[PDB]
Amino acid sequence: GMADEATRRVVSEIPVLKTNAGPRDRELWVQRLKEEYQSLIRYVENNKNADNDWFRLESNKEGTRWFGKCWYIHDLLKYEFDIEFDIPITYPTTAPEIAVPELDGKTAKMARGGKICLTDHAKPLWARNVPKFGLAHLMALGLGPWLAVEIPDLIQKGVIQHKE
Repeated sequence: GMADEATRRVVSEIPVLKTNAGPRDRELWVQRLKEEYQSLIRYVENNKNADNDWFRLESNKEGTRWFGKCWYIHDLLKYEFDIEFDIPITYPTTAPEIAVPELDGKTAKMARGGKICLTDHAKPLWARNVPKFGLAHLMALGLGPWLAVEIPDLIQKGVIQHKE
């Protein structure tokens, strides 16, 4: 009830994805990537209009490896972190693990390699929606909220610092 409204509020304007394909699925994967880029770019364009342009992502030729940056603003200071992840073979049933390698071991809510610990509520929400959610949804529902909890906590603990 409140959980559905919370999800719909956060992702309502992100194009939904269609194609149930992973990295090895040839022409279906090429179509999945079109959907992924279509969703990511609309998300960014929406983020710009809302003065919340908070990440850049790109893939390799095959779309098996993604990398870019996210930005978090705290008390008017902008923190930039490099991000990267591999697409699992069983994607998009299986959610990718976003790695922020520079924050590795600096918070408990994180596995080895700076793979962010994705909440017990977010994983089944992804599971129920398959294959409608893509990387745009993973950023909006996964990394977005994680940064809004961990970046402030890390700045306060003095373990993360500001660069020009």
